[PDB]
Amino acid sequence: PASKSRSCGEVRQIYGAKGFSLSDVPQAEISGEHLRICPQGYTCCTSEMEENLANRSHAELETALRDSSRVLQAMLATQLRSFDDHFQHLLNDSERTLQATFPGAFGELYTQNARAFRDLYSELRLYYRGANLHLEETLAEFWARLLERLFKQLHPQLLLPDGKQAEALRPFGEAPRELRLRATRAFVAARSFVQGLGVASDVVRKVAQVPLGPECSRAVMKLVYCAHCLGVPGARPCPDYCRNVLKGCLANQADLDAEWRNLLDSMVLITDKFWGTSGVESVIGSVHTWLAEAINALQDNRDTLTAKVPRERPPSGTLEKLVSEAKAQLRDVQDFWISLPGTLCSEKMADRCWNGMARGRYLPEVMGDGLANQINNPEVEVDITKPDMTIRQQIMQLKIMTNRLRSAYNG
Ligand SMILES: *[C@@H]1O[C@H](CO)[C@@H](O)[C@H](O)[C@H]1NC(C)=O
Ligand SMILES: [Ca+2]
Ligand SMILES: [Ca+2]
Repeated sequence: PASKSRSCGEVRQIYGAKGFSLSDVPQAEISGEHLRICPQGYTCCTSEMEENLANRSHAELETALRDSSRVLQAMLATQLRSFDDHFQHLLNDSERTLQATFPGAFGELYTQNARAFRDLYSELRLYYRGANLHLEETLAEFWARLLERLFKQLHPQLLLPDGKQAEALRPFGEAPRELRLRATRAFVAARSFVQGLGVASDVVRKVAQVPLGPECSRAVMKLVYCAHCLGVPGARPCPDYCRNVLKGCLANQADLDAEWRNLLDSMVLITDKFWGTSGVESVIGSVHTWLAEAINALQDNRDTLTAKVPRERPPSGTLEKLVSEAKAQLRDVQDFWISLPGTLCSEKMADRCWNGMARGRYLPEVMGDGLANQINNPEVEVDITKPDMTIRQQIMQLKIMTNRLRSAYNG
């Protein structure tokens, strides 16, 4: 009802098509005494209308927010499933390849020590799943016992009761060391990465449940439907206006920025540790190759030991493609918590525009990101001394996981 008409027709139709009584709409433009939210002036909105539209806009913002969150959560979840499943498959496939090829290559050497290898793979598996062990001692034990058994089997003629320190003549060659280093780096790398994906996923899932405040509700009502109430339903909110409003509403969520970026940075970094620097494939799916090399070494050092007294890394593999895609997706969503207002405004709510008093230009500067930066926010009045607890706990989770990944990166 501008341009020389006070008829509330369009406000009536819009308010009605939104599932509210058409009877509640005043026939013509009335006095605005009653308005709790919209600036007091001549309006087509009654109390019931204002409240209803407030509820509507609030619910709409909620829907948008949880939709975006749902997208992000879906992405992280699919990433998690993909990487976990692929690491497990690499290990399992290594084991199957060993079981299938070793009897031909080594015969009784392998077949009478199969449980040793199976046990080693089970230990590696437990180690990946997070059970608290480490490979140095486990592999050391493995190689000790394996050397014992293999030496016994090589020499049925001599009965050998017990303490063979002839080792570190390196009967198995360099393979035990290579396996030690590579497995130590790669498996904790993989585990920490997967753990990081899990943590990010849980953080998003939990943050999504943080409710919008009353201040935010009123500011959003003012942002969206106060244009309708003040006689300009065709008017749409100014981008910077919308952005200040949402920055006011989503300050707590925006406080996750620093630690989210830290976590995602360390997660991008840790993927490098999946491989070595020598142009060799990942040990996570090629343990059997090093085992086989160790056994070959032992065989061709059988005489010498007796003393009584790794295929090149493919240009592209599954893991590498997965890592590229993952790094793309993670670099893409590192800005999430502060990009929320911009994207939510750009997509849905937001060239002469509604500044919240009237149609026109919106002067005020866009606020910075984060709770503290909203102390002066003109559109939303936010108390900065009252942070949300859920957000804080999630930030702690991000801190912890990040530390885990930095340590994992170092070792
Ligand atoms: C790897 O093998 C274990 C042991 O049977 C199994 O539980 C797990 O589902 C397998 N993972 C795969 C096939 O991705
Ligand atoms: Ca982005
Ligand atoms: Ca203030």
